[PDB]
Amino acid sequence: MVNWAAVVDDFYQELFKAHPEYQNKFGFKGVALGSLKGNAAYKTQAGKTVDYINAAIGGSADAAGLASRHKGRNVGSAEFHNAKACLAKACSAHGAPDLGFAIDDILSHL
Ligand code: HEM
Repeated sequence: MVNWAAVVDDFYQELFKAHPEYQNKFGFKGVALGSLKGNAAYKTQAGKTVDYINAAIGGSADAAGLASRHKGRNVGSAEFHNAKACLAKACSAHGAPDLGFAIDDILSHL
């Protein structure tokens, strides 16, 4: 199966490399990027992001709900447009399908 866990790991590396300040909103704030896999808060978050991708692909994803929850953290359209770029890089690096369509679904509610 597509190794979405590996894609998500690469996604967060790209996201926080380009926008380190985004990391301050998570429970793993301040942790060196190269050590995230050893951080408990990160393990949980990465698992949820993987779950969301599989839900988007599987058809059960609540894009409206995820958008609203991100708005609830002052994360909106600009951040998700930036995320689209990082996730595209991460997917391509693993020979996985691009997930732009899934991000666009979220963006449609932002
Ligand atoms: C591909 C883009 C993204 C996906 C698929 C995604 C997915 C998710 C998911 C599934 C959750 C858990 C929601 C829940 O528990 O109900 C979450 C939480 C969160 N997301 Fe994202 N996200 C994305 C982009 C971003 C970006 C760019 C930021 C920038 C700050 C961000 C900030 C957060 C924060 C702060 C939380 C809450 C974490 C916590 O509870 O400690 N997300 N995201």
